[PDB]
Amino acid sequence: DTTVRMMHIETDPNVLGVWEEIAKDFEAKNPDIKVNLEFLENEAFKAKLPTLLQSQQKPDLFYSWGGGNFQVRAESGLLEDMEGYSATLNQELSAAGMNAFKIDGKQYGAPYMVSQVGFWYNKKLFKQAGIDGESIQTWDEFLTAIEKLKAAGITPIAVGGADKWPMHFYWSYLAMRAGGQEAFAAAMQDQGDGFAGEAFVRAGEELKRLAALEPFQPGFMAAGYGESAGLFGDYKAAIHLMGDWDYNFQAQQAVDKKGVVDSDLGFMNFPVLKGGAGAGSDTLGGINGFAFAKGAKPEAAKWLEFFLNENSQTKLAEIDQIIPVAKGADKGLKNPFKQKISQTISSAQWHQVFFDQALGADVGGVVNDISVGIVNGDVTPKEAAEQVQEAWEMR
Ligand SMILES: O[C@@H]1[C@@H](O)[C@H](O[C@@H]2[C@@H](O)[C@H](O[C@@H]3[C@@H](O)[C@H](O)OC[C@H]3O)OC[C@H]2O)OC[C@H]1O
Repeated sequence: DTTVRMMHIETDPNVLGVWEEIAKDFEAKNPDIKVNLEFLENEAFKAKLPTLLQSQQKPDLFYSWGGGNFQVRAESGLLEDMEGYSATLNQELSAAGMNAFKIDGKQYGAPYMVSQVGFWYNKKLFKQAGIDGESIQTWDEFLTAIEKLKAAGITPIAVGGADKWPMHFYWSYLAMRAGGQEAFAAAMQDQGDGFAGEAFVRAGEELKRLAALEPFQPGFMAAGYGESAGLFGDYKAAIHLMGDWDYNFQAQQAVDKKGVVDSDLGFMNFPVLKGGAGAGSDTLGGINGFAFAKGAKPEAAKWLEFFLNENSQTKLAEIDQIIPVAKGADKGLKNPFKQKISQTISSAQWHQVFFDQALGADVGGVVNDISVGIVNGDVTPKEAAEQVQEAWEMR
């Protein structure tokens, strides 16, 4: 007998019940392979992973956003090439998802889900304030909605400021809308002014403009994602900029365990910006998966083949958690919120990975720091953009 160890960040009880049913089924079909799921909370996982990967405590598999840390971990010899065990994975999963985890002919991981960040909103609170959420197409319209919400005495936005990344979604999206894919491409290459360019300065300027409306909950800087999601679920804030995993999370974090119910819930894409080079269809999100740590056993790929299979992924789409990567599992996307989000992801010409993840722990950490820093007045838009660029050039 051998044990496959998979480290993950999932907290949802319905997701874990599905994962455990899949593991139980796999263990019956593979009597010599056991599966151990190892939970570590998102923030703790990101901070502790570097130590874990250099140690004897490392698992076979661990959750991954791809992006910058994945590239450096692969180059540093911290991952295991499973190309010789990837045939079924390649047959059952999206080609793009598989390619996100492949480098230099080496398959270092496999995809689990794709996601979109957008504005979840409360239709009940919007109606109270006089706002038609389906009519918010522009950033100026969004800001007008913020003012209306404030006028009605409703906290406009819930944000998990303590964790930083929930605020970075604003800076990132504004940069995307101002500059388009081309400004971002130049910035990654450090061409011209790079990340210190006009679109990134504009992003901070517009973030500062939002912040000046005081749209967040009191104490937002001490709030993590869980608190922010709870506030939205408890009808105490009208808007939550977040990935699509929030649907189930806001319900779990609500005191009533239901949150904003479907009749009261809306979702909108990030709006467009006047004079911007970006399109409203461009999406921020990503392709998340599981990476193989150096030393991973072949049985880990056998587990992954089954865990990421069509039937498995169909269940996870049916419980409204993920937009799947397994071929055919999109049949599980019956919920209209998730069905629409899946079409946006598919139609997106630019599908950008979360900036913090695209840039790696250091430079992404700077983006996270400057997002809350702009809001708090620590740095100006210009200083913020310059910091990102300088850290990126050194990387
Ligand atoms: O760097 C962030 C990255 O941390 C973020 O990761 C999300 C993750 O938050 C989400 O998990 C939720 C848990 O945090 C929570 O404790 O329980 C509910 C979970 O849904 O899973 C999706 C990941 O992508 O993504 C955005 C990056 O900028």
